[PDB]
Amino acid sequence: MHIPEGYLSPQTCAVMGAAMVPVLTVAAKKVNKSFDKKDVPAMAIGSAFAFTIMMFNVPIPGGTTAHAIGATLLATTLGPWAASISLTLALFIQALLFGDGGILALGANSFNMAFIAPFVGYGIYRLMLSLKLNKVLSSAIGGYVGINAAALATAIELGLQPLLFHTANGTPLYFPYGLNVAIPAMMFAHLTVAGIVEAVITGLVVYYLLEHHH
Ligand code: NI
Repeated sequence: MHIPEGYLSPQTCAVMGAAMVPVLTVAAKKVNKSFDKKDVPAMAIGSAFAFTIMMFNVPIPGGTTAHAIGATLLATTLGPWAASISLTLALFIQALLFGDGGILALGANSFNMAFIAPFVGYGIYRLMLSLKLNKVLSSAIGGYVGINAAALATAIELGLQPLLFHTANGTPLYFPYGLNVAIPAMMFAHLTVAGIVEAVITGLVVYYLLEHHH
């Protein structure tokens, strides 16, 4: 779902960046209060894992790309605040060193994949636990819903571009396809393929973590 440079207007990039700053600020404060130094390697490993998983992606006509993220996996293991930091680090490295996701689009991409995905997934996870579903199942379902919520946010940010930013002749200045195109394209991919991969990876890793070794 990473939005490349030039897909969102500078105004949209600025708004999303402004939304993500308070999120990361709170995250830093929360982590500083609850984490000690010996928990840092877990955040780093989580960040490297998400980074790696996202590198396996396919193009979506009418959208951007589809791939798993590991957002709910990180939220359930590290907590959602630490997850937002680990996930943002991964996106930062992708944008700056690999050209994957635009640099000015970092606010938008982190808002989607490092805030919406882990927090929605975590919330759904907690909901499923309260219904007495086991942690493996609860995390997988949370993973599915979280990544789809992030895909929906991505599609909405994209689809608003031709509506909000066009020439006097009606030509889109940035992403050229509206909500009618972006939503079905991004959601079809994430509801059927990317979401299932996300759910399976999440449940698999949670299962083995809980089993402690095997
Ligand atoms: Ni992406």
